[PDB]
Formats: sequence, C-alpha cells, structure tokens
Amino acid sequence: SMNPPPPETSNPNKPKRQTNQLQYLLRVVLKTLWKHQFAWPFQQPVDAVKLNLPDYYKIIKTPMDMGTIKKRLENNYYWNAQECIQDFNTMFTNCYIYNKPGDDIVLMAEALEKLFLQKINELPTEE
Ligand SMILES: Cc1cnc(Nc2ccc(OCCN3CCCC3)cc2)nc1Nc1cccc(S(=O)(=O)NC(C)(C)C)c1
Repeated sequence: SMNPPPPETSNPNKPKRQTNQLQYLLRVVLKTLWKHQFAWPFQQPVDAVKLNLPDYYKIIKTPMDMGTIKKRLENNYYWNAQECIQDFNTMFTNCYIYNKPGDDIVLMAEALEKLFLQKINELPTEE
C-alpha cells in the first residue's frame, strides 16, 4: 500500500497568533531536539513504502513527527502551545505503540522524550 497523506501543516481558514510559548517551542524545544543524535527517525513522516512497513499505518492511525511539528510552528498553525506539546506526545506514544520495550528505536525516543520534558519544564509563563 501507499503512504497516507501527511498531516496538515497549513490551513488558511485557521486564525493565527504568535505567543511567547509557541516561539519557545520552535526556537528552543524543537531546535534542541532536532540536533540530537537520535532525532533522525523522527524528522519526517514515516515512509512505510521506502522502509517496507506494511503494518505501520494499520497500527498508527494518528501519525506525527517533528518535521510536521516544525512546519506547523513555522506556519503559525498552532493557536495554543498545548496543541504542539500534544503533537510531541503523540509522536512519542506512537513510537512506543508500534515498537516494543527495549527496542533501539524506543530507547532513542526515550532519550528525546526526557530532553523534551526537561525543556518543557522551562516553558515560559504565557505573556
Ligand atoms: C518514528 C519511527 C518509529 N518506529 C520505527 N520502527 C521501525 C521501523 C522500521 C523497522 O524495520 C526493521 C527492518 N529495517 C530496519 C532497517 C533495515 C530494514 C523497524 C522498526 N521507525 C521509526 N522511524 C524510522 C525512520 C527512518 C528510518 C527508520 S529504519 O527503517 O532505519 N528503522 C530503524 C533501524 C531506525 C528502527 C525508522
């Protein structure tokens, strides 16, 4: 089978705002995770065709990845910081769901999640 279309990253019908928290999510959180040595499996939608994973999109029905999150942030797609944090959580939980405890890919996600949570603990109060 084909891959699904990627998640939406722009919708001109959606209102936009910039907030200090969304700025921090792009400029600090996403920038820090992106450069991590384990970030590469998470930087774009899973290409189940190229990776030969016929069951991936049978199991993962709410796909998410950092490439999508980056594009959402750069497009001002998100209104609330919590939408973006939810997308990161979806990405990490999808990894845990598809794979098994102690798999290398799971240890990679665990390391990125720990860093994510450290950076979110420093999320500035909304202004
Ligand atoms: C976000 C994500 C979540 N879970 C997975 N799990 C996963 C994906 C592919 C897997 O394929 C096993 C056999 N292939 C591994 C490389 C040779 C053939 C096994 C597990 N991959 C993910 N992303 C991913 C992205 C690019 C490449 C790869 S990979 O195919 O190189 N698989 C890993 C070695 C990283 C597990 C995986």
